[PDB]
Amino acid sequence: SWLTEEDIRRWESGTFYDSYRKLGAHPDEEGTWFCVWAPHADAVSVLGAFNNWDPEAHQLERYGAGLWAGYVPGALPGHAYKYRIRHGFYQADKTDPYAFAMEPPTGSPIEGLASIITRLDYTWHDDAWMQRRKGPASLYEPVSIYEVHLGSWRHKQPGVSFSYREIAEPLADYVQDLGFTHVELLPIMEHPYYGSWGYQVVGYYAPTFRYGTPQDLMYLIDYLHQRGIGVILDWVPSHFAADPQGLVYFDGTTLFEYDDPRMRWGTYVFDYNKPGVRNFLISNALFWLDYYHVDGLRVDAVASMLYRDYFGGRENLEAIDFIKKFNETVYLHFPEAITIAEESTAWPGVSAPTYNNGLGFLYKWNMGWMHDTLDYMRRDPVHRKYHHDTLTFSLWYAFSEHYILPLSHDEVVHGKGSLWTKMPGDDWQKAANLRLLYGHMWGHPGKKLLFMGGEFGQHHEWNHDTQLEWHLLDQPYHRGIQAWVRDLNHLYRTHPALWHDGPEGFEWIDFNDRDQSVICYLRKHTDRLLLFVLNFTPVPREHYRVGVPIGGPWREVLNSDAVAYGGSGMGNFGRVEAVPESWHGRPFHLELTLPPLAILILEPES
Amino acid sequence: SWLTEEDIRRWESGTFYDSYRKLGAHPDEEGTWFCVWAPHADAVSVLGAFNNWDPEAHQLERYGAGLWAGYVPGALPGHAYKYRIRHGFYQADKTDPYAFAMEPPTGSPIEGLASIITRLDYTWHDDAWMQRRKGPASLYEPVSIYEVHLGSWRHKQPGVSFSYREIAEPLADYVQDLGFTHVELLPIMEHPYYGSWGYQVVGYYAPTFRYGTPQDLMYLIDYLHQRGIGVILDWVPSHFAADPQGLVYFDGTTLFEYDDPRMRHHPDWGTYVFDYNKPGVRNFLISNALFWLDYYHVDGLRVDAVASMLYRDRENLEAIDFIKKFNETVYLHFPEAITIAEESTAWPGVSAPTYNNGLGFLYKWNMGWMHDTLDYMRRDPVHRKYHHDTLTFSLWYAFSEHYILPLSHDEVVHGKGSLWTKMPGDDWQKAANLRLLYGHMWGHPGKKLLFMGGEFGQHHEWNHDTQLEWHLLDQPYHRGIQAWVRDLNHLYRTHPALWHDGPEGFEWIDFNDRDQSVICYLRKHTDRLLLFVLNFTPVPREHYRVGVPIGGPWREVLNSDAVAYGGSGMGNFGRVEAVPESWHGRPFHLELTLPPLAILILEPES
Repeated sequence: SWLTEEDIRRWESGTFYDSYRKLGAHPDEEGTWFCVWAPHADAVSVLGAFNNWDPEAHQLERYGAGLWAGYVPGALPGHAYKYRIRHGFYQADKTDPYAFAMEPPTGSPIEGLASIITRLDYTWHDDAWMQRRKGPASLYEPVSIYEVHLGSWRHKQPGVSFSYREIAEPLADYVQDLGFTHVELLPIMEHPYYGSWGYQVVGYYAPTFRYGTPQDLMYLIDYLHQRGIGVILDWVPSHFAADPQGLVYFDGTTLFEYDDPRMRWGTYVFDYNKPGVRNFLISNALFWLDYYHVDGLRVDAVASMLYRDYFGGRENLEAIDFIKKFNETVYLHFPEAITIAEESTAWPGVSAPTYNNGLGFLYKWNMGWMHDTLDYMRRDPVHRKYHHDTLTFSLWYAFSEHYILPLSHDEVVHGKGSLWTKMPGDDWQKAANLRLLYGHMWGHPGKKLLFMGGEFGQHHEWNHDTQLEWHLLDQPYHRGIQAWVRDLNHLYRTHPALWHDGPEGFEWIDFNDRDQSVICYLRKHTDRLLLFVLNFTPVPREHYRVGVPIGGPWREVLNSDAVAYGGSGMGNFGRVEAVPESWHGRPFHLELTLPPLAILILEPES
Repeated sequence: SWLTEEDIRRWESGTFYDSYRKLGAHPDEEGTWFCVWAPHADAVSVLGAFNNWDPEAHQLERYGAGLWAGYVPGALPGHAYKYRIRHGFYQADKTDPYAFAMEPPTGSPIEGLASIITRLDYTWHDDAWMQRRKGPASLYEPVSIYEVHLGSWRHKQPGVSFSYREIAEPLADYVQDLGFTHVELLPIMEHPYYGSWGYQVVGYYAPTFRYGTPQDLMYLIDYLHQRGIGVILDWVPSHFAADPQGLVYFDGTTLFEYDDPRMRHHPDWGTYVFDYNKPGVRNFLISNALFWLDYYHVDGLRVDAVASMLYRDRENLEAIDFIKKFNETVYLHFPEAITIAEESTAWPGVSAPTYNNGLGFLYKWNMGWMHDTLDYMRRDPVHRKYHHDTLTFSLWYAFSEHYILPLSHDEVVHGKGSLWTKMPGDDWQKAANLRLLYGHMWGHPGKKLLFMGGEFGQHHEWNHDTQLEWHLLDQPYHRGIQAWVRDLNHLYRTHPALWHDGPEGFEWIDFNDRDQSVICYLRKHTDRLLLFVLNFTPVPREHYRVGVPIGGPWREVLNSDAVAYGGSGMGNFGRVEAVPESWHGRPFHLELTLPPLAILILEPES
C-alpha cells in the first residue's frame, strides 16, 4: 500500500502536517506514485504522456478519508500529468493541488499551467546559518527586512527577469551592502496572472516556473543563507486563485470552498472547518519551512480570515483556531521560524502566544504607524505644526504588539505615489524628507521593513512589468538616500539600544515643540543610550537645548544633513560637551544646531 | 534581617546555588553586610579599618544553619577585611571564603592575601554573543580551543605580564587571526603560588589580582565576546589550597575538608579534598560554578582530575552525585554553557547525560588519543611500520564519548619536552611532523585544543616564569607551522564535514598500508566529504592510488608540504580527476603524489 493505516487516520484527524510526503507525485526509478484528496469523487485517473492520456490506463483506487492512490510504471520526473476526476454524470480534468512544480505547456502561464512530476533532491550548504538561526528570540535582535518582488527587482534585459540562480549573487551582494538582515519575497507559489504578484495562487507546493526549477529556488535560499541573509516568504492562506483547473470545485462540489453557500474575496475562501483543508494548508506552511529552509512566513490580510462580514456573529472561529493551530504547529516543528501577520483591524494579541488567547504570530505589521507617519510627512512643513499629535501619538500604540514598521509595496502602488513622490517640496527637501522619515523609522520602536526602490528614493511607483529605476542611483541625491539607509542599518545592527522595542527601550525627551516641529527621544538598553533629535522644518534651529540624563562629552553618531547623504552639511562638531544644568527635566542638556529637515542621532562616550 | 528564612532552609538543603547573593561581603550604600558559614564557631567577628580592627566592635550574629551575618556602617568597597573566628579556647584570623576580590598588603601573594570589599557593577556589551552562544549544539559546530596561561602569554615588560585589560586586544587579535573559536584560561581564581599555575586555589570567587580588578577581567571577557571568542575557565572542585588562612580548618574544625580522618587523606590531594557529603560544601562549589557563568559570562568550565574525585584509592558517591548535580544545575540555569572533564580512568559516560547514568559533562578530553598519537610520532619513521596499529586503532575509541582532542600544558612540562622537542629528526622534519600532527588532529574526530605556543612549535617546555619564544616567529620553520594551524582552523570553521564527530562523520578509506605508513580516511556530513591522505614517512610517494566514493574532478584544499608552511612544495597541484578504476574497494580512485611527512586534504569539485 502507498498509505499507512495511521496516515488515513491523521488525514481524518486534520493532523497530517507531513502530507506532502504522500500526496502529490513521488517518483521512483521505475515509476511514480500518485495520491489525491477527492472525497466526493466516484473515480480518479492519472493521465499523461506515459499512458496515451488514456483515462482508463491508471485508475487510482479509493482508500479511506477520500484519499486516492496509485502507482504508474514509466511515469518519470519531467513528465506532465493531469487528474481526471469523475463526479457522477460529469467528468473533469484538474491539476494536482500538491504539484511540486508546474509548467506551462504553451509557454504562457495564463493559458495553461500543468503539473510536472519532479524529484526534490537538493543538498544544502547552509548548516552554519540554520544552526545559528533564531526565530522568536529575534525580538531582542535587529530585524531589518528588504521586501522584494523577484521579477520586478532586476531585469537581465528589458522585460526579462533574473533567474533564481542568476538573481542569487546580485541580491546577496546588494542586501549585504545595504545591511539588511532578511529578504521578504512576495508570493513565490505558482500563479497564472503575473500581475497578481503571486497573491492569486494555484500551486501552493510549487515555486513559480518563471524564475527556474524548484531546486533553483533552494539554491537561491541556500546561497542567501551562506551570505547571512534571511528569507521570509509571503504566504496566502486567505484565499486560493480563481482558476478552473485549480482548486475550485475539485470534486465537482465544494472542497476547498465552503460547503454552505451563505458564507463566502468571495467563494474562493478556504473552508477552515474541513479537516482536509486545515491539513492541506498547514502542511504547506511547514513544507516551505521544511523542504526550502524558509526562515519566516508572512500572512497577509488576516482580517479577511478573522471576520466573516469584512448569534454566531462577525467573528469566524474556524479561521482563528486554524490560525492558532497553524502558528502552534510551526513553532513546535520549527522553534526558530518566524511568523508575521498583517491585520488591518485592531484585533488584539496578534503577536501574542496562543496560551494567552492570542493568534500566535511573532510579529504584526504596525500599519497604524505607517498611515500616521505617511499622513504626517506628505503635509507641507508649514502645516506639520498643526498635526504634531499625529507624529507623537504613534507611540501610544507602538507597544500593543511585537511590531514591524511596515513601509510596503501596497503603499507605493495604485496612485499612492512613490515614497519619494509622496514627500513635499523641491528635490533637495524631498530627499531630505525621505532621509528624515527613514531616520525616524529606525529610531521608532519596532522592526524595520522597506520595499524595493525605497532605498533609492525612487521616483516612480513600483511597476511589476519593469525593474526599479536603478539609473537614479547615478544622480547625487539618490545614492545619498542609499548611503543613509545603509548607515542607519549599520547603526541598527551594532547598537543594542535599538534591538529592544519594548516600552523599556524608549524614553521621551521632548515632544512639546509643536511650533518648531521638533522631537527629542531616547532609545536605551542597559547603560547604552541613543538620543534622537529631529527637525521636521527646513528652518535651521541654533542653540536648541536638549536635556540628557548623563553628562560629559557626547558624540554625533549620524547626521542626516551630511553632504555624503546629499545634505546642506549643517552639523554639530561631533564633540558636544554637556551643560551641567537642567533642560526638559533632565540634569544636563546638549546645546545643538539642528540642520534642515534632518535627524541627529547622538551617543555618550566612555 | 540579612537572610530570608527561605535563605536558611535552602542553605541547609545544600540547594542554595545563588549563595553568593548573601555570603561574603556585599556593599551597601552606607555600609557593608557580611555573611560567613562557620557552624562550629562560638564567635565570629569582622575586622577592618572601618572599625580600627577591633574584634569586639562588630560581632556577627548567629542565624540558623550555622550561617553568621552582620552589618557594618562605613565598611566600603576597597576596604580590606578579616574574619576573627573563635573556636572555644582558640581564636584565628581567616579570609573570606566568598571574597570577590583579594589583594596582598605585602604585595607578594605568597607572603599574604587579603579579602577586599568589592562591588561588581559592570556594564556589558556582549549582547550579540550571548544571545547566539550555541553551548550544547556546539557538538555539531567547530570548536577549536586555544589554551592559555594569562601571565605566561606575553610580557609587557620583562618579567611583567599584561593586565586583564592590556591582554584583551593583543590576544583577541591573535586568536581571531589564527581562527580558534574559544580560549581556555588556566585557573584565574585567586591563588597564592603563581608556580601552581592557579590549581591551588584560595579565593574561588575572586579573579587573581595579578592582572587587575574583577571588572578588569570582565572587560577582557566582554572584549573577547565582541570579537567573537568564547571563554572557557579552568575550575578546580577537586581540592583547595593548602593555605593556612584559607579554607583549611575554617571554623576551627574540619569544615570544607572531610570530617572523617580516614576520608581526609586522599593520595593525589593529601589532606585537602572537598567533603561532598556536607550540603554547605555542595552550596559553595555549585554556587561558584554558576557565579562564574553568571557574573563573568564565561562560556565554559573545565574540570580537571575527575578521577581523583571519583575514587578514593573505591567509588566516592558523594563526589559522583556532586558532579552530577553540578552539571544539572549548570545546564538548567545556563543552557548554553559548556562543561568539560578530564578523567585519567576509562570511566564510562563522562560526556553522557545524568538521566542516562552519565556524569553529565558535555565534553571529555581524549587523552587516549593524545598518548596514542604522541607515542606513535615520537618514534622514528623507520620504526613507524612496527607501530602502525597504534595509529589506526585510535578510532576504535574515538566515538565512546563526546571528545575534545587535547594537547595541553601538562604535556609540554616536567621533562616531557615541547611538542616540537617530541618530534623526530632534524628541524625540517620536526616541523614537517608537527604540521602532520596538527593535520591529523584536525582530521581525527573530535573538537580541538592546542596549548599556547604549540601553534608555532616553540622549542622549550612551557615556563610560567617567562613569556613564550615569540622570536621564533622570525625564523621560517615556526612561522610556517603557525600559518598551517591558521589554515587548518579556517578549513575546520568553514567545512561542516569536520563538525560531526559521530561514527557517521568518519569513513575509513584504507588503513593497511602499514609498510609505507600511509592512511586515508573520509570526513563526511550529508553530501559533503573531505579526503585525508597522510604520509608518515619522509620519502614522497608517487602514483599512489586512493579509492573515492564519487568520481569527478577533485581539488586539493590543503597541502602540509606547501612552501608557505615550510615544505618541499610537492603536490598533486589540483585538477585531480578520479579514474573510473576500482581501488580500495571503491568505484573510482585518485592517483596522487604524497609529499614527505605530509597531510593532504582533498574535496570534490563543485
